[PDB]
Amino acid sequence: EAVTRAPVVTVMGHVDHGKTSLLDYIRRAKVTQHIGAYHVETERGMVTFLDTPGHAAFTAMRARGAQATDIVILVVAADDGVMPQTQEAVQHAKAAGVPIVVAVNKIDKPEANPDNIKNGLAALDVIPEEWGGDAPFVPVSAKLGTGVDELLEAVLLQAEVLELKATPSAPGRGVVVESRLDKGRGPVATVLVQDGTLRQGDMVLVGINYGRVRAMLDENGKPIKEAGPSIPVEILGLDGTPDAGDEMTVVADEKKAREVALFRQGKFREVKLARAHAGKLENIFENKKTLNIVLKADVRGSLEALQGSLSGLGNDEVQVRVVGGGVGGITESDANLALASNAVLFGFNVRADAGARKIVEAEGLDMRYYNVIYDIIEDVKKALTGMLGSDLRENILGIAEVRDVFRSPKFGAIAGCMVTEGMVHRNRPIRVLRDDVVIFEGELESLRRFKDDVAEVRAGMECGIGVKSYNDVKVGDKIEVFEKVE
Ligand SMILES: Nc1nc2c(ncn2[C@@H]2O[C@H](COP(=O)(O)OP(=O)(O)O)[C@@H](O)[C@H]2O)c(=O)[nH]1
Repeated sequence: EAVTRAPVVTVMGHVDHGKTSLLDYIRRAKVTQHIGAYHVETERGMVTFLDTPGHAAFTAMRARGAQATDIVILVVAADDGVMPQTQEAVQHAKAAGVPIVVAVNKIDKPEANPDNIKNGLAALDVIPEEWGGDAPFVPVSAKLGTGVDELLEAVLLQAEVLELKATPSAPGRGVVVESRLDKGRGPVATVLVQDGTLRQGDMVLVGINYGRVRAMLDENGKPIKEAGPSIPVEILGLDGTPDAGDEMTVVADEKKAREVALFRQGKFREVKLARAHAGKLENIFENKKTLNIVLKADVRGSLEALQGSLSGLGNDEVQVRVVGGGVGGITESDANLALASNAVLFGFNVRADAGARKIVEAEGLDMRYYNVIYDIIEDVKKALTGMLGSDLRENILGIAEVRDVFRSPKFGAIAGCMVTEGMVHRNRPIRVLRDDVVIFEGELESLRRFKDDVAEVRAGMECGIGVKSYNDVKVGDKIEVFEKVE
């Protein structure tokens, strides 16, 4: 007993390219409210969609050890194709080998030629199915509606090539898409069943949480008694809100459920400490392994130069291959990608965000900032040969956030600020960063509070700061102060 269950499609692409519009058009044109997933049936078969644009949540639920997605559809606007963020989607979908279907969206415009997309995307191992072929190219239009049926046909044709094996008789097993709390009904989950069946009444374990399905809502808001092999449902009964990547399984009784939950929490507690020591760049050589890196530069040119330089490294003892690469700060999505791929973070003139910081703290993965290009490559080659491993170089002691700017016309750029980390003192170099990208690098000019010139400010104390031979310090910047460790 075995049948083809369903394909699961995730929509990814650049911002403002039509992900939400394409996602909504199929839902509103095939047959309110949203739960996190839905499904539509065609003549050849039925396919399910996760109504959440990807490249962010696609990896978030993958780093926990679950792969609900088996088809990824890229959307690129005909007008202006392939943005420095479609490449990020390509790398995210290539880290976990999944079929990709490309669908140009904005073809209902004068300047909407698709051939520049076809050959520009061709140099990404996404060559079209007319010259070589590993991915189709169907033109759709979310607003007008043309070409969608061909898109569904292409998705189904790509899917039928894969395994598509499931048994709609075994005890249910699946993954949770999203969870939410409500004063009525308490905690609510949006589990996606993958194999078996989830008839109402079963004893359900989801990660740490456990319970039973006292109520079940379908995707359209109507209660149902049974769940298919790949039909998303919304269950009630768990004792706490689950995460977005846990596994839902059917067990026998509550005692076994509690034993498994305690074992799972113990294992999760134990796993975290291993990455905090075995995941560092100084321990990769010790214990091929194809060392992976994630790079976040500040300017595209430096990123291209660094990728070109890091090309010819690694012959027989460990190899190097970048799995990321983008312009901007270290987004939490990049940290999730590195965690799922067991890579290491490299930050060129960029700082991690709050979410990136908390993900780094939880996963305990290596994360280092670098100032000059050649230090990155020298550290990479030194770690490849595995000779030395220590911090040094620089250590940030004190970060201050500007509040307001009152630059006086008497050749001054005095900016008010409040210290949010560490302490700031006079005779150290400073570093002004806006939008997590550094803009200036130099010393100070004045750090008085009102007129005292304290030359040392404790954390949490408002003061005024002055940058030497620099201006245009807007509101919302940060000043970090560091030491060139010798
Ligand atoms: N002319 C045209 N415009 C489109 C089409 N699809 C989307 N758009 C435009 O895209 C905008 C919506 O962008 P949206 O999908 O929300 O961005 P996203 O969520 O980041 O993918 C709308 O204002 C539409 O004008 C299309 O097929 N034709």
